Amino acid sequence: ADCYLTEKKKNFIPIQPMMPDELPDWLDTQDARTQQWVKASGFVGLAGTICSIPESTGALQRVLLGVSDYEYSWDFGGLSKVLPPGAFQLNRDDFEDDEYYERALLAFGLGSYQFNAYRKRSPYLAKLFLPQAHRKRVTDWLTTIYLIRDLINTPAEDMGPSELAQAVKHVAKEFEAKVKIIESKDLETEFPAIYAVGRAGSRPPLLIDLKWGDIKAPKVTLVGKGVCFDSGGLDIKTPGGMLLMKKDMGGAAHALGLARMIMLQQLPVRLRLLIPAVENAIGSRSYRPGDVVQTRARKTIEITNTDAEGRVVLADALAEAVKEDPDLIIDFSTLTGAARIALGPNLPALFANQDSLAQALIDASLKTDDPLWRLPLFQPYRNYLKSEVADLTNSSQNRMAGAITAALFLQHFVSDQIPWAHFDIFAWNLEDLPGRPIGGEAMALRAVFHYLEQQYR
Amino acid sequence: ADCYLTEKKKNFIPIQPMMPDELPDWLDTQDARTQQWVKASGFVGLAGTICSIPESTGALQRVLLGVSDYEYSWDFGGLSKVLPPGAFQLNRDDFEDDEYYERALLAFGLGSYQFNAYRKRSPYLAKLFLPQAHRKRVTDWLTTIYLIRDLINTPAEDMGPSELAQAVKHVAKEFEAKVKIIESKDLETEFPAIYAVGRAGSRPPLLIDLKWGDIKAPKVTLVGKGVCFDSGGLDIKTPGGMLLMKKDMGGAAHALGLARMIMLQQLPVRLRLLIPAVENAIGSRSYRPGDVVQTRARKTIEITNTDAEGRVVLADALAEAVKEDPDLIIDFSTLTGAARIALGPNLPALFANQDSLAQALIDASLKTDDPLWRLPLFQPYRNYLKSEVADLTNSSQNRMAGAITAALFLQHFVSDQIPWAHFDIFAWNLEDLPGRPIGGEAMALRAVFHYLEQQYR
Amino acid sequence: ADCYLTEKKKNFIPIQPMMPDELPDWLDTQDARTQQWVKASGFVGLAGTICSIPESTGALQRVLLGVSDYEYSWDFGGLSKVLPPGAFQLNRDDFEDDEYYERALLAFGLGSYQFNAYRKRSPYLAKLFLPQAHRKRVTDWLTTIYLIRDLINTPAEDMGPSELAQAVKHVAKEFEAKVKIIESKDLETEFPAIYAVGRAGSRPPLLIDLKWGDIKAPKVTLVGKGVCFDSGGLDIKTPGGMLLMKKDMGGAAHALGLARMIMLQQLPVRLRLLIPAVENAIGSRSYRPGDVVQTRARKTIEITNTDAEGRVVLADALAEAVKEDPDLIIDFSTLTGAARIALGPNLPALFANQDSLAQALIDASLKTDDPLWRLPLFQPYRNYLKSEVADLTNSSQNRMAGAITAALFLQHFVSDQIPWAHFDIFAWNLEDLPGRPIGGEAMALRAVFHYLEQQYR
Amino acid sequence: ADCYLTEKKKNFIPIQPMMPDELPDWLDTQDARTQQWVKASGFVGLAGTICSIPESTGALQRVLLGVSDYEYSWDFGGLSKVLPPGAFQLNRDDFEDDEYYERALLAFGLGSYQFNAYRKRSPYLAKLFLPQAHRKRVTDWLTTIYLIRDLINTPAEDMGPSELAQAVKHVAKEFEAKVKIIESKDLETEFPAIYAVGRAGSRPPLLIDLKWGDIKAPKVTLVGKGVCFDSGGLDIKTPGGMLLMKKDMGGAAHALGLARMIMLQQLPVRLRLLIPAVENAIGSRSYRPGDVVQTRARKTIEITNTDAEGRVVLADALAEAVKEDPDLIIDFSTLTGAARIALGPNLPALFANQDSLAQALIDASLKTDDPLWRLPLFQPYRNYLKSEVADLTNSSQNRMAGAITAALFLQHFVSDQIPWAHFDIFAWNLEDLPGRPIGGEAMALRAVFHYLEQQYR
Ligand SMILES: [Cl-]
Ligand SMILES: [Cl-]
Ligand SMILES: [Cl-]
Ligand SMILES: [Cl-]
Ligand SMILES: [Li+]
Ligand SMILES: [Li+]
Ligand SMILES: [Li+]
Ligand SMILES: [Li+]
Repeated sequence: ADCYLTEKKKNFIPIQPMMPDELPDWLDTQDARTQQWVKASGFVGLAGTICSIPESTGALQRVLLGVSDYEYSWDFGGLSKVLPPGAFQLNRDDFEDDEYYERALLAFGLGSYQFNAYRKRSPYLAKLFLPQAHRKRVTDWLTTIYLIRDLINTPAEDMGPSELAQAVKHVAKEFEAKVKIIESKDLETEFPAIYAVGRAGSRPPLLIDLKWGDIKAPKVTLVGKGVCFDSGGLDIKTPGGMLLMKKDMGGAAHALGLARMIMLQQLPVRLRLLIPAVENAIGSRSYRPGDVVQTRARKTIEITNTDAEGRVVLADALAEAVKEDPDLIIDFSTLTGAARIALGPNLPALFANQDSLAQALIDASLKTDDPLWRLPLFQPYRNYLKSEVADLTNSSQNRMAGAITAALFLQHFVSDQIPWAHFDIFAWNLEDLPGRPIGGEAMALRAVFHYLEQQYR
Repeated sequence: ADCYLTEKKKNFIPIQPMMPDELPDWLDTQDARTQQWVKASGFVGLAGTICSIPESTGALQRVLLGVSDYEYSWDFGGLSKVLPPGAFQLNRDDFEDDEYYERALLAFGLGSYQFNAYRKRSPYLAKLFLPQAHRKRVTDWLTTIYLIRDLINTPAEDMGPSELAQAVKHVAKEFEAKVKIIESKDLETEFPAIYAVGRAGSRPPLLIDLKWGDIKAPKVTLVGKGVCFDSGGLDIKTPGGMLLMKKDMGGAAHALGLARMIMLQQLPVRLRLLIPAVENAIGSRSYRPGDVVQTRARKTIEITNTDAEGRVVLADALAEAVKEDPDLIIDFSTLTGAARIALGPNLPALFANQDSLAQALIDASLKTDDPLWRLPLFQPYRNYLKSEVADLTNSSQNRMAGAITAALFLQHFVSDQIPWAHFDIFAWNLEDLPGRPIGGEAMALRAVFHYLEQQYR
Repeated sequence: ADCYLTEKKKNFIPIQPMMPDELPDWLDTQDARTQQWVKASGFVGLAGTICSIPESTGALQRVLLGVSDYEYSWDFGGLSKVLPPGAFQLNRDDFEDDEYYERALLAFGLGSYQFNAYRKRSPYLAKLFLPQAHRKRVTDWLTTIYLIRDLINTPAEDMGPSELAQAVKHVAKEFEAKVKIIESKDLETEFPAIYAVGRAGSRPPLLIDLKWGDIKAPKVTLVGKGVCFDSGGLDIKTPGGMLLMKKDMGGAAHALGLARMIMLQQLPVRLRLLIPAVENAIGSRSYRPGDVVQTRARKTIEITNTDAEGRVVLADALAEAVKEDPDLIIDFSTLTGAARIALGPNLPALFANQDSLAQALIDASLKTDDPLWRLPLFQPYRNYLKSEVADLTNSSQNRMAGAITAALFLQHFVSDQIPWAHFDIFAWNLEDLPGRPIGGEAMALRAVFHYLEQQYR
Repeated sequence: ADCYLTEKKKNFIPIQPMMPDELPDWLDTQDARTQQWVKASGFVGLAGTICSIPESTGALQRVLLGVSDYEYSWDFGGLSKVLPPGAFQLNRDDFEDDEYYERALLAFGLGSYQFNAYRKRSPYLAKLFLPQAHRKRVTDWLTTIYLIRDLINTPAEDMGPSELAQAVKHVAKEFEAKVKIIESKDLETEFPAIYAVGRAGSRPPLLIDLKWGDIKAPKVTLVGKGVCFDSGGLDIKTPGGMLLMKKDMGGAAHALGLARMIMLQQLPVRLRLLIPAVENAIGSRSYRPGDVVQTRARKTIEITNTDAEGRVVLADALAEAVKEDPDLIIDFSTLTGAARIALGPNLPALFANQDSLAQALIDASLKTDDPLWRLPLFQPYRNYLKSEVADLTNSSQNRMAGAITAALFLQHFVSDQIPWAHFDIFAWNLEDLPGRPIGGEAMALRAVFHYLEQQYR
């Protein structure tokens, strides 16, 4: 949180949003030198551009930031990369509501992110004042998003199942949450599907199970796909397909981040977090096409694609989650394969077995401007998962309906009587955009958290 | 054998074959109600269709089965899937000879097959009377074909080299045949080519060697390719190519099934069964392109395709078989690669080093309606197996003549003075056809067994 | 060296080079029978053809060899394959200079090469007299080239890191050079990049470090890529691409061969030879796309292609070489991928960080007729190696400039103040050409050695 | 040329290059306000960054431009995209020599380029003063480079053979050069290879032949590949491979641009420009693999790749050029296929049949900082062009040595006695770099022109 300043002072440099239509009238309120400079600079209010205005001394008086709209917020994410050095401040009066003011404060922080575990990088020299009224909420979100980005960005070699388990225990200690790690023989017996997928890796598979909160409160259970590296297994990926696969544990990072926000904000729920943590490797012990994998739910799965492993490990975590008849289950899973990204990289897919839940999450998406889109649990496609040998296959007969297929698979492990939402996310920025550096990224969480606050407070 | 009834009774429901041309005259011999019903039902004798005819009580009086011809037999294979519940019987008088009657009885049983090791399935409710005169032969064949289907259908995870060895020992116990298992260090020294192919798998390679019969009788030696799973090795298969690879031990299943029939029927031969049992895996210990593998025959093989492994392991089994100067050697091997299936999936390829043997097997094929087709050991193509480093390569320079190439490779290990037949089989039903459920399948065996009975009785 | 004779005699059969233009005048100097025979034979001096001329007894009098030019030399390489049996001799007077005479003597020997470790081969029956004045130089070169060919030709199974280390120790003993082998834990700590690449193989990685010569002499350090087998790693090669990969240690063979010539000829230098020896394997422990590998130079490398492993292991050897501030560093590395072979298979690429060195090597290439061609360390392409996570990536963003990219990568590990030459070589004959049998081959060494003799004597 | 100002005035805004090391001392010479502003802005001299400094009025006083070095020049190319509106000027005293001053002036203009034939674009608002002493040279180059960029950027539909011929005639009129267009039946008879390649297109093929200059002066003949669109023909390209193929006439654009500079600068030569202009299309009339194409040189070419068409059409233009025994022939051809771009996209390949010519062009490259690199006409690779049917094939047997192969093909049409240089160029900017907008680009020309001025003045 060193991109922010917390001691209030009367000498910070103001940053003011501006749109083209308001610039002429605003200039009329400024002195001669300011009017000449803004005109001489060529600044006209284009989104993402800035105009650094000098004092008569030559020091910086103010920075104008062109915005797409006064309620967009992400334009503020680009500030660290363009701002001159200094201590800056935003003005509450420049925003329609405290909510947009808080989003701008957070966007600034998100755009200041640099993953520096493997190379030295010069930190940005612009810092922003964070008012006490918004400090906890902005800090809680920034630190949680930074954690998600860090976990996804860490190379698989340094972020295997053990390291993921350690990260969960680190988060748990801050809130005295309890963590159980299911490994080796107990995993092999109790969670056979997690074991089958991860048994070929040099780093053994495990299940992370965290609990927190009042035992009398409604049970909210979060599940996240922790495939630390996905080679595809014997159905090996192409090089282009394998290049970003350190991110196939993005669902686990999201589930852990959401858990962290719930604990930071002390939501009145009984929280449980389940993360199957494995590597989908190629080697002498690899599970094979045609193999039948047993499950904790006592269903048999015929493996028709070793690279559709995420849903297989999630099936066991879900079977465990449902035993408690929780009030809500939410899972986060990363998408793999160019064709399965039906909604593109920046729009998480939502599946839900109950319409009220789906609609409430859609409403939350709009309120938070954290996009998501519902896809269907289209029942006729269950036929694509038909097996002549086992209860079902893990992948479909065709290259169509990939996303729906995975979600329908998981639905076999969750009763229609338990409210359940499944998120398919990309968890990565392919391009450098304001507030969104190339690499791991958090998505859907603000929407989900908003929903939880509305539902449980 | 629970699809059959063995206590003869006077109240079974008759099943009668019928062709369109005979239906009008047959109807003239029936009562009014029967004539009205057959006409009202729309049954006209189309192959595979049935007409269930009621008694005046509403119980079932008879079932007509449309047949392609009165000597085709496989139409009877579709009965379990369409018959109403009950105890049925065929009539010997409806067939030209006891041979067609027996084939119909067997086809019924073959179509009643359900592989249920991994899912619960409701058994068929129609059963057929099996007359005492045909009981042993039909049972012997049904149980042997079921065994072949079961072994092929079992996922590789549950059917590795050890499990295959156990299956052989189970069959051996019934006839007090002797079984030797060559493993680990002795295999590494004595059968280096079997070891090289299988050394990368987590389940180690072995050679199964079964013997039965009078030591004074003619030696018939059966050899079967037991590649429990074929990933292709470092020359990895495509996903479509690897999907059915649990079946790459189909040759071993066939050789074991043929051995079982020989023992059940007490053919007067000295039987030996040799099965190299391995997994062709990808891992740290995988044999590589360019590696030179030593053989039991003391020939060197340069590996030019790690996915042409079946012939490499068979070479050692054949080198062992020839040492005894047997009267006959027959090998069964499964085909891999869409392009190598020159005769399609339902027509086994036969290669033989002696013309009399090939012609006799062709004759047996026609007598049993168990199709096979001869392909040539075309000597000029030996040049395709030329190596600059070793005695020969294991695969050819081009993508043509795949089948011939494998057979010519094996011929280097078998003297022209020892009668030898090599069968390339697909061992799988891609589609659900009457009497032939999707999955593992037996082929060529009835023809081969007929030949053996004619030759050795 | 059994293709040569060392006891001088007056009854050897002369082999005489001939071009079409000189044949008519030469024939005029011969007897009637010789003139009739040469005309009757159809010999006209075409390059590579011969005319065996009889004595009146029917024994062989002389052999004419058609040559492309009197200074080409390689036509002599085809002699062992066409010569009748016997003891032959060349005539010094048939050559412009002793240099061409010596090249012809050597070419004869090079064309007599047969790799017979895995199959029996009949040796050639023609032998050539080697005069005492040229015996040491021709023998030194022939034995060194044979060694290079043998190491490259040996299948990877019989030429892993340990076997390569043993070969180096065998060469060292002859000259009492010292050899250190860096393995296991010390390698893991001190040469982490060599370890990361080779850790997945069943045969562990190591670094071979040989030293010889007067400690007061100029330091010449040779570095060679010893990838004993390259599967490509998780970014697995195609079968066609993996077929010749036993040759991916060709750079190590070249560096060892050059070291051997330096020691045989007692060049007044302080020689050091560094060979990273590893297998780039696929298995449970394989390094992955996205992994960040530490280096001896303390730079971080983001792995964007597991099949660009040679430069990664070389980086550690180079970082070690530079610590001594040597007078010269020369590395040899084999090319992988059809598209990276910009200069084709028979023209080694030279990169050098100092223009004088590059020009001197180019001059040496022309003097020795051992072809090489300079490619550029084009600095703007360093941008292709940009990483968002580490100091640099190991491979570029596109499929262009492959060779330049590898060389620029290595340049990050070598100061511009240390003269350094990097050779990208194919190290293999795809076709059987005179003096150049299919399989491993030595290239660039005569040019490099000539340069060293000119520079250090 | 509207990015430049030509009336000298005393009120232009100075643009001054600056490096980090000189900034502290420079600041010491400035007033208080300027020192405060430069420090407050965060400008430290990083290449490509600017610092707009205000006057006390708020108008712009000066712009500092960070440069990679004082002799690099391309940093000036980025100015139009970052400069505020205004009339600017450079200072001659800020450069080591008039040559670097002139390059900076030109780079500014090159970075102001916008291709607007198909969309409206706002022009840049910064203009630069162009001093009279450098006006002609800078204008001549800018207009010529703009022409090259425009021709390459024009979609193939609007830049077919006819449009290319029209562009040549437009350039010719300005200098009263003569132009002959060889079409239809005369082309079919006289230039059969140009006709064979282009006959399938809906826009017929032609040969453009321009002449200019004193008939007594040395003959310099320029040849350019005018493949207006390359589909690959029956050997059809992949979509990625065909996407930029409107640029396959880049060689023609280069040859025309070089011709234009020669005429603008009145070089004392007899200039001839030959451009085969065709579309390589797929349709009913497409030339085929295996077809033998006749040539103007009376050699036969067996077509082994319809997508190696550029060299086929160039062969006829070259055969025509050589008939006059010119003093020099220079051809420009665009590269096609990711693997053939051995030197990457930004480094043109030079081939030359005479060493003095190649060395002189290399020297010119260094003097002008217009990069090029020599590749070899490696004679042993002529064997790759062997045909069993015709005199030679148009493409090689392998996927290696692509560039060398094309150049060796062309060499069959040009005597070693005629000095000849062949340039393989990419002619496109894949990325937006300072002074180099995405799309068509000129390369190698400044080097070639420098050589011509040195050789012929
Ligand atoms: Cl990660
Ligand atoms: Cl099986
Ligand atoms: Cl080798
Ligand atoms: Cl164009
Ligand atoms: Li995955
Ligand atoms: Li196989
Ligand atoms: Li390699
Ligand atoms: Li082209």
